[PDB]
Parts: sequence; structure tokens; C-alpha cells
Amino acid sequence: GEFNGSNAKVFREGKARRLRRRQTLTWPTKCACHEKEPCPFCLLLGRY
RNA sequence: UAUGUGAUGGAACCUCUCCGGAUAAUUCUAUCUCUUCUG
Ligand SMILES: [Zn+2]
Repeated sequence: GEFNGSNAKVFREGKARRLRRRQTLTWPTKCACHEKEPCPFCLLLGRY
């Protein structure tokens, strides 16, 4: 996935913003995942 | 009743300090009671 960037505001009427503070895990990359046919993890996340 | 590519809040002991204490022989004698009718 990506797990970066984003524009979370933790509210619709305030800036504040919501961000991570811990470490994100990794796994080796296999197959092709893109906009047309996202992998199940990206489909759940909806990063595209 | 959220709004979405990002939430270690299991991420914090109502904790700390303070003699239910102090004083006292289970002992012992003076009355009580008010209206009587000329005396
Ligand atoms: Zn993917």
C-alpha cells in the first residue's frame, strides 16, 4: 500500500489533522496492483 | 452519529502523611406530705 500523504482532518469544521505515530509493517511485493485491478488490500483501503 | 491513502490513549496506582485516645472506687440514711375552722 501507501500509508502516506493523505489530508485527514479528524473533523469537518476544524483543521487539527490525524496522523500515525507508530511503525507500519512490510511484506514482499508480488504480482501487479494498479488502478484498473487493485489488490484486495488496496480495494479495502481505497487508496486509488 | 462518523467520512476514507496515516488513531502506541492497554500511553497515567487517587496516590502520599495520622495510637478511637483521654477523665470517672458500682457506690449508699433523713423524712415524705398541705389545708385546719371561730374553739
Ligand atoms: Zn495493492
